[PDB]
Amino acid sequence: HKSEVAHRFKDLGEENFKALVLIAFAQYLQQCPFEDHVKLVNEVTEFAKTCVADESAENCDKSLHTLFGDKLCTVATLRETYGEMADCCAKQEPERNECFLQHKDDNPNLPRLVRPEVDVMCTAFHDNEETFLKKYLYEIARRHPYFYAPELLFFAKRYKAAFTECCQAADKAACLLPKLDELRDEGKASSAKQRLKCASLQKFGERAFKAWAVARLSQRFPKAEFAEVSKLVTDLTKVHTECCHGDLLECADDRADLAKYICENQDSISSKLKECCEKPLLEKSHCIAEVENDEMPADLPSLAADFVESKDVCKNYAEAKDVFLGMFLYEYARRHPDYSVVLLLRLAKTYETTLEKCCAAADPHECYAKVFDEFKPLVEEPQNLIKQNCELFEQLGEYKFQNALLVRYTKKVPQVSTPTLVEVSRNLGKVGSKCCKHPEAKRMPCAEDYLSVVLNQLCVLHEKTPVSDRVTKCCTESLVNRRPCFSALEVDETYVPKEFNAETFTFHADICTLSEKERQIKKQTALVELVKHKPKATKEQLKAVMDDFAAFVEKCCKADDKETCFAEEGKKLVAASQAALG
Ligand SMILES: CCCCCCCCCCCCCC(=O)OC[C@@H](O)COP(=O)(O)OCC[N+](C)(C)C
Ligand SMILES: CCCCCCCCCCCCCC(=O)OC[C@@H](O)COP(=O)(O)OCC[N+](C)(C)C
Ligand SMILES: CCCCCCCCCCCCCC(=O)OC[C@@H](O)COP(=O)(O)OCC[N+](C)(C)C
Ligand SMILES: CCCCCCCCCCCCCC(=O)OC[C@@H](O)COP(=O)(O)OCC[N+](C)(C)C
Ligand SMILES: CCCCCCCCCCCCCC(=O)OC[C@@H](O)COP(=O)(O)OCC[N+](C)(C)C
Ligand SMILES: CCCCCCCCCCCCCC(=O)OC[C@@H](O)COP(=O)(O)OCC[N+](C)(C)C
Repeated sequence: HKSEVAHRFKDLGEENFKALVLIAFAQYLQQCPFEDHVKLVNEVTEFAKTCVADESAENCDKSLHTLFGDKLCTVATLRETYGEMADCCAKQEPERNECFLQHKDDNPNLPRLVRPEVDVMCTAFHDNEETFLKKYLYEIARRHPYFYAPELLFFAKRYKAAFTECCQAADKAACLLPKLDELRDEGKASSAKQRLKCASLQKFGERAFKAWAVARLSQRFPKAEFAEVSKLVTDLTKVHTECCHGDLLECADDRADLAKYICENQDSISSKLKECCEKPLLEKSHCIAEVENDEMPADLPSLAADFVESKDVCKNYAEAKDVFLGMFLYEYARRHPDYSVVLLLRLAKTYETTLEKCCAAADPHECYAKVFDEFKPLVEEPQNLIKQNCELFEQLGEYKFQNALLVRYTKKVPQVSTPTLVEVSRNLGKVGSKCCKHPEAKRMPCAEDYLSVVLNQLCVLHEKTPVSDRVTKCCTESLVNRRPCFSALEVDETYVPKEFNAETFTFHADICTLSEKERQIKKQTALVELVKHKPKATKEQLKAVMDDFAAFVEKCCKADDKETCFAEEGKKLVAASQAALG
């Protein structure tokens, strides 16, 4: 109201306010050191309490943008370090923040963050909790200027629980390390989803995003009326449009408004919200975004009575094409939360193609009469892929399932770099382990979720250093045909086997003494290289070599004087294997 800075402080609480201010600043002045930022926070934090005490103290009435920009233009070395960015300081408000927004750098040349020894962390944690966690909150925000501030903070608090528990378990690493790895993965999937959404929204336009939302909102709020889902689609689209654009405050107000609109109408939306709706403003929309689907209305009819039988199908359709198609997505989606969102859209695109071609022909009813039959194939291709992958995944276990994917893809696209094949087969291996333990009912949404980030990462890496037109064809295809396209890739027939190279297949004892999450990578690395050198090798001829290599690794690691065995026995594979596939 009179003072936006005080209202934020009374609303957030000192701790949250302090952490969000650090992130906000870390995201713009990425080259300042941690101690400069702790300095700002405290100055901004003391200034805010001035305002909390009396909303009429000087400057307390300025807008957050104006205050944030002024502080920003205060940094003495702004020009020295940021060049162009400092010229933003010569502008008037609306333009000035827009100017700062553009000079934000997604790829700063900062050194990767090296996870210290569990022991050094716990000790740092115990001796200086605040600085330990704040320093790392800073290191993460400066490296991710677009990661939405409050979610970044929701991750920070989970890193805090992780340390507070594990750092007294005596067998610390067993506790902490798995928790940290589970966190990095989420952190990465969340970040990659955000970019995915923003890039899709511009690569494919507002309509395709609204169709995606209708589907998603309907599985999620199946008892809501189509008019309520549409109102929520409209708002969800401004939110994402404004959050993609990047301005943290406008993005935060849009999300809060939506959340408060959702909580003021729970009855009209979902019976699952009462818990998310009583939480602090800071956590509200995030919680809602995470909510479990509401139980569907039990007895619901076939969509047949409104989309194929009833006269006026072409009439209600012509009248407002998208609204009608939206209703069909709504009715279909809400009946199927077992479906992935993109499947739902495959069906919508199918019905749309069919009403078009048909409504403008002899007998509408007798052209489009057989539309629901076209859904069946579409609905099982992914269903089957899940029955087979989760079953293959139970015979072999995680790591061998990863290896089976490794051989599959390498053959489909041998041109891809080994590090990319290895990291992709590994992550796709992790998606099976996750999603597969799930019941048939929640499996497809699970894999869609994860596959799209994996596939976009693979595409990005590929975009820079393009190496296969086919990957490229699948990568610049409709967001809906992406996975079907990759699943369509067949063994590459034109590929000429790679020139053999001994170095690549030579091993040493270091690997008897290397860690699991590191031994596997070299094994997986050589496996790929193996396939690339003898693509025609068969399931049996490969297993024979893989079994030899495992008896070759064991002999030179077990009951032996080691080292010399590896070059001796080693050359007795590179040539024995080389002829059992020659
Ligand atoms: C995210 C907020 C944490 C506060 C910063 C200090 C405490 C956090 C604990 C640090 C984790 C130590 C292990 C480690 O550093 O691994 C990952 C590093 O490569 C940095 O990346 P992550 O922090 O895993 O990912 C950033 C979190 N994201 C993905 C949500 C941005
Ligand atoms: C006011 C709010 C109301 C919401 C109603 C909007 C819903 C209408 C949806 C029509 C949906 C038909 C299904 C479908 O067409 O989805 C297509 C998208 O997934 C598009 O992916 P892209 O290749 O980027 O889009 C360009 C090509 N499309 C959009 C024509 C398929
Ligand atoms: C010495 C004078 C210095 C003046 C500096 C003070 C003004 C600068 C203020 C910068 C604004 C960034 C920090 C802040 O005040 O809050 C911004 C974020 O916390 C907004 O997030 P919230 O509104 O908590 O949204 C979280 C809930 N949502 C996401 C569902 C909306
Ligand atoms: C997890 C990301 C995709 C899931 C689909 C988003 C549909 C979720 C619907 C929540 C319905 C109410 C939305 C809400 O009230 O939140 C406003 C939002 O911005 C919530 O964000 P979402 O689009 O759910 O995604 C969270 C942000 N991410 C996903 C881009 C990281
Ligand atoms: C470089 C390597 C090449 C890449 C190969 C991509 C192939 C991955 C196919 C993965 C199969 C194992 C995962 C699984 O459990 O499958 C689930 C799917 O088959 C079903 O997902 P869908 O509903 O089709 O998800 C939508 C597909 N989109 C969103 C990616 C277009
Ligand atoms: C053309 C020239 C041929 C040269 C021969 C090199 C071929 C080797 C390349 C890949 C090797 C096979 C990769 C693989 O499948 O990993 C083997 C693992 O499944 C098991 O191997 P080991 O570590 O010996 O067994 C222990 C299993 N662990 C992991 C539980 C310890």
